[PDB]
Amino acid sequence: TRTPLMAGNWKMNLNHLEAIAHVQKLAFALADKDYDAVEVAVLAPFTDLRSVQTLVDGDKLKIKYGAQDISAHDGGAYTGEISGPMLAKLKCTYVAVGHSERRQYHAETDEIVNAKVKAAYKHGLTPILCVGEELDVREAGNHVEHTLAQVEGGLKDLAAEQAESVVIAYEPVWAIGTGKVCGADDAQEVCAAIRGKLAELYSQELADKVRIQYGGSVKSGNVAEIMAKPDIDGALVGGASLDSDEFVKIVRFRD
Amino acid sequence: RTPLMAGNWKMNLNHLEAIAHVQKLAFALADKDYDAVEVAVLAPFTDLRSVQTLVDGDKLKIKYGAQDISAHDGGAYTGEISGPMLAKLKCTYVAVGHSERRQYHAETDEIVNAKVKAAYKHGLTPILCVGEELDVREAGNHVEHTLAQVEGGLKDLAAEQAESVVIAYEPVWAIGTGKVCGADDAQEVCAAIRGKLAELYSQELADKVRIQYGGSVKSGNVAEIMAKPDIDGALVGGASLDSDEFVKIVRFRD
Repeated sequence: TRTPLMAGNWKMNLNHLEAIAHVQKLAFALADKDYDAVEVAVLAPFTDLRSVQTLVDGDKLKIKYGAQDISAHDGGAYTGEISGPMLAKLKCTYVAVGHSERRQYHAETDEIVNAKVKAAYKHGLTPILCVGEELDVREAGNHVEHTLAQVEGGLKDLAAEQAESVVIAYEPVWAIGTGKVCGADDAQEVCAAIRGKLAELYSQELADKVRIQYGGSVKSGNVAEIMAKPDIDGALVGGASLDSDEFVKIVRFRD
Repeated sequence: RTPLMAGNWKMNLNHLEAIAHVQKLAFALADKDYDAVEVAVLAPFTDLRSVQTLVDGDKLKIKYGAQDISAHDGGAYTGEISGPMLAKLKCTYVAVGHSERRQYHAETDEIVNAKVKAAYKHGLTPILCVGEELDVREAGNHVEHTLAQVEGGLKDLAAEQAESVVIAYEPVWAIGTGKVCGADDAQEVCAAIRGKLAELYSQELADKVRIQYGGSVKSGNVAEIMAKPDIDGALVGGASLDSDEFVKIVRFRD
């Protein structure tokens, strides 16, 4: 079965010194039994990736790191953008792509995200395809249908030999910064459908290898029921990824 | 006004190539170069720590900066980079509202104005990029549009901040059109720009603000451009990636 992946998304937090400290903290608190059973990753601000790489290389940490975004292009006249080759030279493993914040604040489209998905693979990175429906879609009872299309759009023209290693993170945008909670049954339902949609686009042999993360509000209280689910293989953690003790707990969803 | 040559790498150079660049750069430059001209490189986020350690290590006179900044000070803004982050890396500058981000990332005068304030909030110096595309130039309204871009960008910025701001004019009508922007064309705008700054603040202030040319700048054209009375530097594109041609530009007098 699938090795679960716990990715801490720092968002726009931590300077390069704080990044160094926080990752040290994590390495202090985690033990061999932790890395043996669960995959641990931190997605750090661009400006922090060099500091995290030298530390990760320096103290030989088992913690993975990745970016929070990537340019669809390989290089060139794209002011402010960070390319696949740049993230690769810093030896990032992952890159969150299509995070709900970027679909909203920066008008990222399925077409744009798909391109970023492809740029990631072209460049030896593993994309974390962030998908999810807002409130209106959930009220319409079409949530899976929308999420299932988003996964397909994001995965457009992607060969199975790449897709086999992809990560999908489901963000129930209707229920994260929201008093409405998305229970594990609700997320299991989408994450099941997602694996079901992947089966159609590819093969059940592939679909069972793809880690599907939960991207709602994940805390120590939540993490157990969510994880028990048969088609949830990890979590893309928000605010709690910034708290050393709470991230370490999540990595041990085995409360 | 100390002229400012800011090398905009755009989406180029990994962290070790970046270091090699700046090493190449410092190797080719002498004290008389920095004495007359301010030298800066605007590098990808991921290169900034590497450049800082090199510049802090070898006590270089070359400055470095970012190609973007988030309007926010921190928070749930995935993928964006904040002032405090750029501030810790000891950046000097940050480009804001570059035509590429205005085109590809729907950055508005309103979004651009917010980055300018954020830049100042955290002890960075913004380089506010302004300019018109083809239609505004053919309509003969380029100056009108560019100037609206400058006023919008600088809204609610007090004189003690704006007096250190840098403006870069990008002739967007002359990238990929086959049309050339002469030094004659650019001087006119940078002139208008300084005139607008004078209204919004004072002539005394307006005379302290460096206004760059952000069009195509080569070793061949750099002298003619700089000899214009209201151009105080260049926001260099592709040639900024070329150590030799960038060193010539910094030495535009030759």
